[PDB]
Amino acid sequence: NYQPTPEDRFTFGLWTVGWQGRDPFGDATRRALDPVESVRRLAELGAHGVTFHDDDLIPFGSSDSEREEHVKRFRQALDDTGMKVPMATTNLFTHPVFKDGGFTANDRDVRRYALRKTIRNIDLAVELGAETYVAWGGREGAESGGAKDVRDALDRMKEAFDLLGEYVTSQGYDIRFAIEPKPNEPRGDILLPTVGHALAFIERLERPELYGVNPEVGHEQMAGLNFPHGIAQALWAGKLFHIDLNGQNGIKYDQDLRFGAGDLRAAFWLVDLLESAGYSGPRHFDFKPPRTEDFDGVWASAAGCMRNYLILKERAAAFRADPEVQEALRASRLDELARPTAADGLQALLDDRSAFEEFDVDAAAARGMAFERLDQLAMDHLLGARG
Amino acid sequence: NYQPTPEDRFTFGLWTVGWQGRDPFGDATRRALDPVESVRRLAELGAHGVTFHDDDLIPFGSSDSEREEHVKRFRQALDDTGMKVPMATTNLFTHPVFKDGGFTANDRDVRRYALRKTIRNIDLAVELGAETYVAWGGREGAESGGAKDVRDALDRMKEAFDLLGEYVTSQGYDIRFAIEPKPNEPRGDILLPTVGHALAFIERLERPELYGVNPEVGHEQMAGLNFPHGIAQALWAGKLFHIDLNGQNGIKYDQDLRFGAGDLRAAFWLVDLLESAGYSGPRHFDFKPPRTEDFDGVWASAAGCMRNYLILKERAAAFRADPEVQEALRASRLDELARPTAADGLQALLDDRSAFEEFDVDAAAARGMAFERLDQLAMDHLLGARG
Amino acid sequence: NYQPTPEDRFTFGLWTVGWQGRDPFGDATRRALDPVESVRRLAELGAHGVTFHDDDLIPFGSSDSEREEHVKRFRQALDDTGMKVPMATTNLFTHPVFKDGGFTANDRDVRRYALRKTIRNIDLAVELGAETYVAWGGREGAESGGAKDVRDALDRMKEAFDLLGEYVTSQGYDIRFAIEPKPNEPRGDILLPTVGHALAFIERLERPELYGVNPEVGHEQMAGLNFPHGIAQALWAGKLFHIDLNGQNGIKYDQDLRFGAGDLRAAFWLVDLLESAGYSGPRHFDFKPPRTEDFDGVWASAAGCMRNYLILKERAAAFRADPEVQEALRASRLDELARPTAADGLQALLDDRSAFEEFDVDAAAARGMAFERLDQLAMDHLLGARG
Amino acid sequence: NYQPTPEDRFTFGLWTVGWQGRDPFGDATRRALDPVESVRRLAELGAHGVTFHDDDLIPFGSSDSEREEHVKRFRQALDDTGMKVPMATTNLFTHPVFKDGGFTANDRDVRRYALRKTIRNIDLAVELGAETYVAWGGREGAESGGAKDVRDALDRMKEAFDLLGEYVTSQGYDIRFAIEPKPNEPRGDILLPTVGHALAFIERLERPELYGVNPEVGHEQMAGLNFPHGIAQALWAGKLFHIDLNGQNGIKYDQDLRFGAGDLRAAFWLVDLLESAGYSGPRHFDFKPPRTEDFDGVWASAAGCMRNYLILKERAAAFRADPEVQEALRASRLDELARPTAADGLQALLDDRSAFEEFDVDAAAARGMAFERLDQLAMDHLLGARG
Ligand SMILES: [Ca+2]
Ligand SMILES: [Ca+2]
Ligand SMILES: [Ca+2]
Ligand SMILES: [Ca+2]
Ligand SMILES: [Mg+2]
Ligand SMILES: [Mg+2]
Ligand SMILES: [Mg+2]
Ligand SMILES: [Mg+2]
Repeated sequence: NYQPTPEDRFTFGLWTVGWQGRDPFGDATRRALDPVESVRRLAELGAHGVTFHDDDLIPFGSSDSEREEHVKRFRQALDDTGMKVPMATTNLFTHPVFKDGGFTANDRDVRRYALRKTIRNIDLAVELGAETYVAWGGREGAESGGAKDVRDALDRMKEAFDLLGEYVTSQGYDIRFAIEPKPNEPRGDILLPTVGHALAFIERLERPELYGVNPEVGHEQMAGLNFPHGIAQALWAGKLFHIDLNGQNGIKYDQDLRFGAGDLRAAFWLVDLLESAGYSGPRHFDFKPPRTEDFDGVWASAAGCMRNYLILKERAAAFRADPEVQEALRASRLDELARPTAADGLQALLDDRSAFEEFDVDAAAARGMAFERLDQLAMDHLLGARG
Repeated sequence: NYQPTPEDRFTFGLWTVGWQGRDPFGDATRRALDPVESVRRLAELGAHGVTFHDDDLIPFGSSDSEREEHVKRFRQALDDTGMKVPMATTNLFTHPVFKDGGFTANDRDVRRYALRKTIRNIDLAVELGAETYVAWGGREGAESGGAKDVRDALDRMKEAFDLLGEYVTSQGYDIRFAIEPKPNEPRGDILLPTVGHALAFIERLERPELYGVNPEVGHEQMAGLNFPHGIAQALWAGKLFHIDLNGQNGIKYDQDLRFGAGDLRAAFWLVDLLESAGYSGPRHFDFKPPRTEDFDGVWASAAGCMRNYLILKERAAAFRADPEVQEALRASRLDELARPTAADGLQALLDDRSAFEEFDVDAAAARGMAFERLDQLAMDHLLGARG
Repeated sequence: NYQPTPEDRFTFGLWTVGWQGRDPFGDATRRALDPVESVRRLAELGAHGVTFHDDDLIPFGSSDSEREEHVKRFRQALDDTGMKVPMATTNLFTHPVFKDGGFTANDRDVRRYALRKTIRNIDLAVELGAETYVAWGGREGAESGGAKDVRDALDRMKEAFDLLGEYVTSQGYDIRFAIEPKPNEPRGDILLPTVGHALAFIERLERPELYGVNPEVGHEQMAGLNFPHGIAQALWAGKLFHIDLNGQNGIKYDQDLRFGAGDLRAAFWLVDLLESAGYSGPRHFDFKPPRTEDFDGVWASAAGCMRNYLILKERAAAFRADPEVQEALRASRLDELARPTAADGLQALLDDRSAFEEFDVDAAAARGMAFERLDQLAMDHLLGARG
Repeated sequence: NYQPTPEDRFTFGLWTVGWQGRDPFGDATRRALDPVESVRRLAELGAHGVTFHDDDLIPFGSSDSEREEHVKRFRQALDDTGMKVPMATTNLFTHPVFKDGGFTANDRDVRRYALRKTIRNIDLAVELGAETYVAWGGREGAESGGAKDVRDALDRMKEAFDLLGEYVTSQGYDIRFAIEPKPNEPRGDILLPTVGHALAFIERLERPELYGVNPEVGHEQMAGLNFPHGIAQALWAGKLFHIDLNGQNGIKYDQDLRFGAGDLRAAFWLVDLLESAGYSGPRHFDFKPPRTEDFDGVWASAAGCMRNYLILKERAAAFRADPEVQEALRASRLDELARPTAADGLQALLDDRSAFEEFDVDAAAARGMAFERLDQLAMDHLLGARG
């Protein structure tokens, strides 16, 4: 049961299944993977495609002839399997040159290098068929208050994203950008730390229509926020261009557990919302198989990501379709929430004595919301315990 | 030393010094205060003014003749002392009718009542001279996933704020709105949970120029966020209309400690930023004297709010003016952060071999940022330990 | 399905279903309940019994004749229903006299009053048949560093618990004590903030055998801790005398959601551990029906507590009994974890070349733990998705 | 001013100043340091000594002749400078063999290897003059619930520590053990996650007198706990054998900032407590110079650790010595906190009508604690703002 197929649009970063297991306190526990092997093994599990940072596909420092050969071998693996590349991104965080940032480094020469490195990889992403170009500014931020003037850094961030938008327009590319928030780690505090901050920033760009968000489950949860609520605001804004799916157990280091692990009920409400809203983009997993695992465990963890999405999709659809749930939603006035407050207009509201002078506040206050019965029907559906 | 005067623009809510000490587990520890007594005692400490919820000034349910008398006595106290009223707000959270929200209650009749209650108090706020009208939607949100469709709630929130903007325009009022974020408490999750989310929402209103933020120190810190960074983004956007100052010790219930308490270094960097940016609005305290205190302790805690702001203002100004600090800022390339990345333009950047083909990445990576020396100069200034 | 009966040992505090809905920002949303009505309604849902604070059963300040009548009516309700009283406790936190603590108040006269108030209620608890007497020191702690010398406070805490142990021994009572940790709320920091701190403190009492812990799900989770791990340590120590079951969504104010809500996977692992260990005490719920609810919603939320325990008990038992899970546990070396490291003794270990000189560290490191496959079998069992 | 000397007992791990800057998302930013150079540079800053993991001093895998030469060169550097080695520890976390733990690995052969590796380094630690042997079980724990039976793991942990105590007794060594808690990172949850849990565990060892704690500032703060409160409980128990000093900004990844950074007021209250209690052990720093820094910045950050301790020591001593503070402490009844509750005994307390029957609860409740005035005197002392 719950078998994934390419039509489900599940995708994985090369760096996910390829993670060698180096952590803040430990050496690698697995050998490096050839990208060709990852494309083949993910296709065998029912994935739709893969994503990459520049430096995952082409080792940093490669000659032009070595670059050509790495791309040629990867394209053959895509052609052998039917796998797609819907998204790509730039590594602006591993190399020591990026220790104070890429686009917002205090050193101007590093900012210019970061833009040239990104532009080179936008060309490659378009050649491989990507629709979305992600930016995770993991080095943009500070450990101390004097190190980074945040207004100046936001000016540099806007300048960078405006130049990238000029570039893609000049080349006639159809690709769009997606900014990925994170609140902290590896910097003490990261700029644009949540979905809200990234959405607000985009409204100051010269061409806002070219930019949206790539929210990650565990990143919003590292600020103790409700991930489904933040996704709802992104959808409300028309800005959910891509998503990163994984798990996280509360406020700690970025765990990148397989999807479904961590906050299981939040995963349920997330899938319910994506499916109800008709989100059509990739279901992308940004996860780390724990370093306890061998290669067999890597593929088991990847398979589990897709399995858990499909279980949750079934249970959320059954919840929404149940006539007893539909009655409970009316008892809780979810239908009234979706009606305008005052389609009669401001003057009519001011002249309505039933809205103030003759409003029975005590009778309204006495009416229970019936939310606990609704939520226990949701629990029963998630757990397969309906009686 | 560090004596406040009205020119410092320190203001306090009636509900701050007037808090009777009821908490989630305990009864009141202090008698109610007459607003007239609070105006008098705050003026004697060097405050500039006071703010109010409707129901702090006029007991809920008052007749028109009782309302007139409560306002008359308050206006006499303002006239007796020279105290101002720069901000007012609505209580859309105490009465049981608001148990599922005001503007985003699932019950439509409660949404309409919430708007009429707000409009009545906007008229009073203008009569008393307020420049800013705050909205804290403390009941807007949920404990469970099915109870609140967040896209529908955001539609109702926008409708409410658009009607309020229509109202103030129709009356020719000069007053502006400020939305106050909070991530949780009293709801399990609150809508518009951070500065970023509120800034993004405002860009979808019909008249965005009429709306800004009222960020509170402790509320951003309840999400583990950097409060100075969020203030910098609000300033970058042109949206810092008002601020709430207090203290908070990390991720827990909303403590509302006196300003300076909680995260002392964050308080330093906050004052540094407000003063460097030339923020001109009220320095408003939203705090609770702990319920351990008697009335003498209430006034001691209020005095401490203002004293700590003035100490931090002195130390931040000395830091920025120190020639050794100015040299350290250049050593750390803060001057280069404020210069454009590519004022030469996109084509020049693409044709610059020094930005990619001939960029010496290893020499750039070897250059230390000197941030620890800069931060220890900042510590020495805060603590009065310069040698 | 999943119907509770008295034999399941589910119990509820009077103050749970009786919570009127006053929160840090809002007035009551429900009328007070007569304890007689709560005993009757809980019995009808399949509960085993009820628990009380002194002041829940007898209003504070009652005459001796009023006290007798309140106890008489309650005893009749217990006799009418077959309901038991396995635990009682003291309210040392609501009345303003306890604003700086009961047993660790800085005022000595308040410490002595707190002990007399507790002793009176121990006599009543024994008369009603309680086996456990809980202490939650919610007011013991501080908002500021100078207010409370913690070594002195721990001396006063030990003196109090030693006097209570002397009292119960002198009367020949069989009752035992259980200390309930909480990290914060209503104090900025509470003394004995976790299970570990309470276990360590007990080892310094004169009669340690008389004292154990009453851990609460949401309280350990307010420190971001793993509740099942802390329960395992309490069991290891022989000190799990009682437990409080509820839900919590991470690091925030104390939510007291119904059991099963909050961290669902942690609830699964908790039930697995209680059942595997043969815990025999009450399954007690310390929860708040949200203030959105009317009386029908109160009883629905109470019913849901018991239903979720029974669903999780079924799924955990099926996991442990599955032969495929038993094979996965051996593949992950859980059997080897339970074997002694060196039953051969220290000298044999020192003389064993296979433990150092001839140990093949690279072959051992290459062996995968197979934990992801084991955890996805656990997920499949929880969700009723086994194929 | 604030110049450290060896008599201040400041010590540093080799791995602190020697950290090359590899983080969860980035490569090294600094070359490796020779231990001889670190001993020399730290002595020049006024340090007292250094500490080491086995593998910091002797590269993993070294021949016996290479081991002898590494120790010989290090001993010469100690003799050249007068530097001491008061503490050492084992690296049971970097090598991939320890991916599921050392003492609590599910694989028995790894548990035995972990003990042999520790014993070899205890012999070396004694040869170099160490008084304390630290254990940080950073790999002991789990990412998932089925992977680790915590009762079985605690049995293996006790067996390991009991064997180490047998070993040191058999050799007639005077060295004692100190367990270092951490709540998470690199495991999803770590066993013995706080000071309380470690203190409780020690009471179950065969020879409890041989074991205490090594608490770290940032580790307790990763659980949102009050570090000074936890130190007070360790001191109350007689178990503060050693301490790790650093900074942390709330609930996130382990930052290991220089001491004084992070929560500055908590650092003040910590130093106040260590000095008031007469703690006599090393003032050890476990910190990371941020990877933004070059070698000059490494030594600046190390110097800042010691400077901040000495500033805070001065301010705390001035607070406690101020007659106005001494009067405020009496006004707040800190003197009464230190007096027994009932030195008259249980029967006298029961017969005292002033403790219950004739206790005026309303007069006691009306008495303010005066804690805000006391705390603003503490703020004024910290900031050098006394008027
Ligand atoms: Ca992540
Ligand atoms: Ca607040
Ligand atoms: Ca609770
Ligand atoms: Ca650390
Ligand atoms: Mg991601
Ligand atoms: Mg506020
Ligand atoms: Mg409880
Ligand atoms: Mg340490």
